[PDB]
Amino acid sequence: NTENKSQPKRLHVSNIPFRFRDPDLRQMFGQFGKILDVEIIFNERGSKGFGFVTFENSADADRAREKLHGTVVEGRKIEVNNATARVM
RNA sequence: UGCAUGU
Repeated sequence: NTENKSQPKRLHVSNIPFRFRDPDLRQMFGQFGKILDVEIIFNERGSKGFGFVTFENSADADRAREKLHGTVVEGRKIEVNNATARVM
């Protein structure tokens, strides 16, 4: 064998507080700690209201999505959907 | 800024 059968890939992370960043998601998903990369969608005003993170393959990453999908932070529920990449 | 599948 020459390839990782379980490799992570990326994950849509919505309705987040507009004070969020890339390091904030990588640390907050970092409680579970399966992040390869992060990708906030950003505008000149703030976070644009969602990010992407590189995270999802195993059942523990599914469980982790299902936990942070409804996590109240700064008085706000995050909504962590699975992803397109990127055409639909 | 509450923009909704990508900086």
